[PDB]
Amino acid sequence: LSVAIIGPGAVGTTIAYELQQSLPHTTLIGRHAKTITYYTVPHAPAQDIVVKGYEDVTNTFDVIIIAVKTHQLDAVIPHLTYLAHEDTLIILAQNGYGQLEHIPFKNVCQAVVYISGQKKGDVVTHFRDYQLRIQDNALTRQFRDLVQDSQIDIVLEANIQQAIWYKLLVNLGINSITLLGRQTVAIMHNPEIRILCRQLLLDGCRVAQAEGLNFSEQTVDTIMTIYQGYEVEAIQGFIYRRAREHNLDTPYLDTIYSFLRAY
Amino acid sequence: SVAIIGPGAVGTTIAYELQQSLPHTTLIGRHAKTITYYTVPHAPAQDIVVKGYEDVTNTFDVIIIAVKTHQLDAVIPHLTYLAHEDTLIILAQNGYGQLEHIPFKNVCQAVVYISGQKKGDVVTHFRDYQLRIQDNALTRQFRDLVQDSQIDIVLEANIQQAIWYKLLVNLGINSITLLGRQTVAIMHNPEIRILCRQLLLDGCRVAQAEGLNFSEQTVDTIMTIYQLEVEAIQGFIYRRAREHNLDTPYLDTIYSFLRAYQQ
Ligand SMILES: NC(=O)c1ccc[n+]([C@@H]2O[C@H](COP(=O)([O-])OP(=O)(O)OC[C@H]3O[C@@H](n4cnc5c(N)ncnc54)[C@H](OP(=O)(O)O)[C@@H]3O)[C@@H](O)[C@H]2O)c1
Ligand SMILES: NC(=O)c1ccc[n+]([C@@H]2O[C@H](COP(=O)([O-])OP(=O)(O)OC[C@H]3O[C@@H](n4cnc5c(N)ncnc54)[C@H](OP(=O)(O)O)[C@@H]3O)[C@@H](O)[C@H]2O)c1
Repeated sequence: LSVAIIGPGAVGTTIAYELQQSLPHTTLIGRHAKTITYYTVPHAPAQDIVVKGYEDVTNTFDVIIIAVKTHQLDAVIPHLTYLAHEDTLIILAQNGYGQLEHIPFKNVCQAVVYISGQKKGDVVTHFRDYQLRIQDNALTRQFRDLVQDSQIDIVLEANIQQAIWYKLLVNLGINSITLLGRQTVAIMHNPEIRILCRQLLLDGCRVAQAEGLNFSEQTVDTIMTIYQGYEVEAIQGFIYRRAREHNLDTPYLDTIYSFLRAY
Repeated sequence: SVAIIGPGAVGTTIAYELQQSLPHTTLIGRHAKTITYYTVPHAPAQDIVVKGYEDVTNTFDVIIIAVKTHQLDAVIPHLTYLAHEDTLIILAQNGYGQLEHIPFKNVCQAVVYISGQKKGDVVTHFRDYQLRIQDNALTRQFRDLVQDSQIDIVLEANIQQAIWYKLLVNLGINSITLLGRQTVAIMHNPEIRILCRQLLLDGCRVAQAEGLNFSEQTVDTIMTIYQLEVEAIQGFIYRRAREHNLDTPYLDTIYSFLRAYQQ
C-alpha cells in the first residue's frame, strides 16, 4: 500500500518521516523538490527528509495525507487528479473542519491532528505527540493496521464529529484571546479575560449542541482546566457560520470573529 | 459532606461528577494516589486524587461505599472513624444480602447503573450515571444535595424491585459465560439459550418467594435485553432458595460449579 503526505510542514514532515521508517515508499510531496532538516525531538540528530515536487511524482497513491494549511487546500485539490485514483483514501491532516466537500473523491476523511511542531525555513522541529484522530471505517482501519509499527498514533473514532468539535472549542478559547490580546497564556490572569473565555466557550459549545453533539457547561469547565496547564475561516469561521445556520445568539463568538476577520 | 470509598470504576466516576458540584467530596482508598479518569473513552484525561484511610481525619455525613462485594468486610472497620451515628451509608454494590454486615443505622443498597472499567490506575467511564436507592427522608435529602451534578438518583418506593431485577440480569448471562469459560458468543447455541431461560425462571421463582411480582414476562424482557462477586449474586439467590425450601435445579447446578471454582 502506497502512502503520500502532501504538505512539507511541521505536521507533514513528522508524519512522512515516521511512515518512511515503516513503509519507506512513503512519499513526501511539496511544490518544489527540496530537502528538509528534521528533528524528531529538540537536540536530536538532524535528518534530511526528501521532498519530491508534484512534477517528480509519476504514480497514484492508495492513501493521501494532506497536511497543508486550511487556506492552502484549494491549491492542492487540482493535483489530486493525477495523484489519486477512484478509491484513494484522502485524509485531511488539518485544523478546524476542513473543506471536505471541496474534494471530489469518495473516501475523504477529516482528521483531528494532535502533533506539535514548528517549521523555520526548511528546518522542521518536532516537539511531542504523533496522534491522528480519524473516522473509523474499513479503509481507515486498513491504514491503521499499516502504520502499526510507526509511533504515529491513529485513533479510530466511532463519531469523529465529537473529536473535531472538541478541538474546535479548545482553539476557540485560548487561541482567540492570545491572538487578539497579543500575549501569552498569562493573559488569563486577568479575571475579566477568564469570564470572557467561559462565555466564548459557552457560545461555541452552544453551537456544538445545535449540531447534535453532547457538549454542556461541564465541557467548558474541562477545557478551562486544560488552559491552566500551559486559519480563522476553518476554525472560528466554521463555528460562526454554523451559529448562523441554526440562527443562534452568540455575541462573544461574533465579537472575536469580527476582529479575527480584520486580521 | 460526602465521601466515596473505593477508587474503582464506579467510585471514581461518582467522585468526579460530585466534585463538580460538591468540591469537598473525598475519594477514599487504601492508600493515597492519583487516578487517571476519562468521562468517556477517547475523551481528554483528567486526574483525580485519592486519600488513604490514614490521610482522612474527619467524619462524613454521607458515605458511598463502591468496592467489590467481597471487599466490603475490609472496609467495615474503617467506618467507625469516617462516620458518625447519624451518617447515611450508601452501598453502591451489585448483589444483595450484605447490608446486614454494616453496623450502622442508615444503610441503603444502591442499584448501580454506572458502566466503566479500571485498568491499573486508569478509570474509563462508558455510559450512564444512575444510582437507584430506597426513598426516605435521608435519601430525599441526598438527592437534592447532588441536584447540580449529573448523577442520576432514582428514588424507588420499594428498592427490592430494582435490586432483584438486576440480580436476575446478572444471573442469566454471567453464570453461563463464566461456567462455560467463554464470551457472550456462547449464547448462539439453542441449548444454551433454553438453559439461560430456565436459569432465569429459577431465579424468578426465588424472587417470587421473596414477595416480588416477577413472572414469565420478567424473564422474557431480560432475554430480550440479552439481544468474584458470585457469593453475593448467585450465592445470595441460592441461599434464599433454601430459606424458602424451593426446588431450583438449574440454579443449584450452576452455583455448585461457581462455588467450587472459588474454593
Ligand atoms: N503544532 C502544529 O503545528 C500543529 C498542531 C496541531 C494541528 N496543526 C494543524 O496541522 C496543519 C499543518 O500545519 P503545519 O504546522 O504543518 O503548517 P506548516 O508547517 O506551515 O506547513 C505548511 C507546509 O505546506 C507547504 N505547502 C503550502 N502550500 C502547498 C501546496 N499548494 N502544495 C504542497 N505543499 C504546500 C508549505 O511549503 P512552504 O514552506 O514552501 O510554504 C509548508 O512547508 C495545520 O492546518 C495546523 O492547523 C498544527
Ligand atoms: N461497569 C461497572 O463497572 C459496573 C456496572 C454496574 C455495577 N457495578 C457494580 O459496582 C460495584 C463497583 O465495582 P467497580 O466496577 O468499581 O469495581 P472496581 O473498579 O474493581 O472497584 C473496586 C475498587 O475498590 C478498591 N478497594 C478494594 N478493597 C478496598 C478496601 N479494603 N478499602 C478501600 N478500597 C478498596 C479497589 O482499589 P485497588 O484495587 O486499587 O486496591 C478498587 O479500585 C461492583 O460491585 C459492581 O458489581 C459495576
